[PDB]
Amino acid sequence: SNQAKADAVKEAFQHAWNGYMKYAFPHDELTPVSNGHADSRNGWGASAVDALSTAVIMGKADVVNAILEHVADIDFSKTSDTVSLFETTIRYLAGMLSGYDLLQGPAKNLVDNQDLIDGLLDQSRNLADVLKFAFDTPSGVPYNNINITSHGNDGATTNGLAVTGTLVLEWTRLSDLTGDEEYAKLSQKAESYLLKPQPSSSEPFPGLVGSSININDGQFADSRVSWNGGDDSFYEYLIKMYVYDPKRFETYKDRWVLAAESTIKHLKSHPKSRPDLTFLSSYSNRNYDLSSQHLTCFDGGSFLLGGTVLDRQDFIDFGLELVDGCEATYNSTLTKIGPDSWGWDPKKVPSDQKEFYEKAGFYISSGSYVLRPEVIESFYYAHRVTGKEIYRDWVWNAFVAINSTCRTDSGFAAVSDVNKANGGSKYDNQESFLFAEVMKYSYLAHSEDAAWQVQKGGKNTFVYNTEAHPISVAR
Ligand SMILES: *[C@@H]1O[C@H](CO)[C@@H](O[C@H]2O[C@H](CO)[C@@H](O[C@@H]3O[C@H](CO[C@H]4O[C@H](CO)[C@@H](O)[C@H](O)[C@@H]4O)[C@@H](O)[C@H](O[C@H]4O[C@H](CO)[C@@H](O)[C@H](O)[C@@H]4O)[C@@H]3O)[C@H](O)[C@H]2NC(C)=O)[C@H](O)[C@H]1NC(C)=O
Ligand SMILES: *[C@@H]1O[C@H](CO)[C@@H](O[C@H]2O[C@H](CO)[C@@H](O)[C@H](O)[C@H]2NC(C)=O)[C@H](O)[C@H]1NC(C)=O
Ligand SMILES: *[C@@H]1O[C@H](CO)[C@@H](O[C@H]2O[C@H](CO)[C@@H](O)[C@H](O)[C@H]2NC(C)=O)[C@H](O)[C@H]1NC(C)=O
Ligand SMILES: [Ca+2]
Repeated sequence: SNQAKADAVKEAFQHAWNGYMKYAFPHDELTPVSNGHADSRNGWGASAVDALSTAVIMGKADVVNAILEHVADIDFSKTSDTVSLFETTIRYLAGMLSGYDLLQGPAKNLVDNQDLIDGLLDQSRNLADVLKFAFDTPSGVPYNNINITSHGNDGATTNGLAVTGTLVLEWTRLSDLTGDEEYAKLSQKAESYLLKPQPSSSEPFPGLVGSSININDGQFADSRVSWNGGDDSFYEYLIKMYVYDPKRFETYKDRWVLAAESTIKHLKSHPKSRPDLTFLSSYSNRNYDLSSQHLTCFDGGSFLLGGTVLDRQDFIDFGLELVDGCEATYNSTLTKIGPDSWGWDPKKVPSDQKEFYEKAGFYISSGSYVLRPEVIESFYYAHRVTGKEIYRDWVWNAFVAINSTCRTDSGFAAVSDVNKANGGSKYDNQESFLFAEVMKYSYLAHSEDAAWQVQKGGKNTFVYNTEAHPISVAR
């Protein structure tokens, strides 16, 4: 049963890895339709690094070794493209760090070369060292788009909420492993402004804050509240930091609780045609935006994690409703894969989708699917927290649908319309998170228990970064 399913996920992973190694390694990614290569992540081989933690958990030594050898020859000081502090941190930094914690712990007997493993920490340090000037601003809030050769930047005046609040986990982990407090201090100082929002008008409801921060003074520049892309990650890390070290980050938890409760009381939303479904809305100045994104579906998992860690049945109950809502967007389409964005505002239902809306509870704004893992991510937590088999089945149903409609001879491709036969047309694109997240969460849902699995209560010894890279907790 599960064993056969777990092995099936490993085959899908091996499939994409073979195509990637065959046509793109060591470039950042494989172009699944033309069987070529692209470098959307500065060219240090993003798909290889992102795949590391997944390969280690799957016990594929050949894959791990090939990746470790490539990590040793990477020169993080050279790139012809501007670098995103956020993307580089959640994929590359967390990817090598995760590999290190896993191979140094639960997977200690998977590889021989101890030097290639230690190299993961060394290179993580070198990467942080080349990027840290980003934090050298008046407030401490970094510039996200930088030029590492000429320490210049975007010229931007503000930094986004998620790009600012989704760095603390991996930069603090680096400090804890190296003994050098500089990394923790830089990221945490940046995070401090998010924990004590100013002006007060930028925090419409307790715990819910604006979407952008002034780099000059660290004050919020707007009052738009949301869990969508650009905001999401901030809230996710609030509770995850508490799991990492409850003694050091109790304040992060308190802040997440406020956010969680205010979200339940104010952002909770039900479609007119389907009062039984629950999605989250966005809030600006007393006005509500009745639309969401696939990205936002990470929300169910957040409520479930905090729910089990804090023993709050109400957060668990609400997380399950969010999970049900996201599952609804998946099983209502022709391909059984959910849309990238949707709405449920009765006043804006497109004429050509009127009847779909009336029965499904929403209309599709963008029917593309770019191999995102957020829905499967939350299904995974729902299964770990409740132990109910139905959530594992939903993970499998989604995985089979992805395998059946996105698979190409070399890997998996993004799709243009999840509500058309065979997904419409395929995009010549395969993001790094296919390896890091879609394949890992799908496998974990059917694989055996182990330290790296999400646990209930206070038993977690690993915590997942936003790119699904398992980081060992402090102490
Ligand atoms: C396509 O997507 C659909 C939408 O997600 C999905 O529909 C169902 O999804 C869930 C399937 O398990 C289902 O959730 C369960 O609902 C149970 C019944 O709810 C009814 O009674 C309660 C009263 O308690 C009312 O509040 C509801 O409005 C409704 O009338 C509920 O009993 C159950 O709760 C138990 O289990 C959870 C853990 O699983 C525990 O935490 C809890 O304490 C209970 O022990 C759970 O909430 C959901 O209601 C339903 N959605 C809808 C709108 O139909 C389809 O299954 C899916 N289709 C396919 C083929 O995959
Ligand atoms: C990052 O800054 C460096 C400056 O050191 C840029 O380097 C280039 O600058 C000019 C761009 O047309 C040319 O003189 C060369 O291409 C190169 N010269 C230097 C100064 O090294 C680099 O372009 C910047 N990176 C990008 C692409 O934004
Ligand atoms: C995912 O898709 C692959 C390829 O379509 C499935 O594997 C196939 O492998 C061979 C053709 O590539 C054939 O043997 C079959 O078409 C199929 N494998 C089987 C079951 O015989 C793979 O099964 C799909 N994954 C799942 C579990 O649905
Ligand atoms: Ca994420």
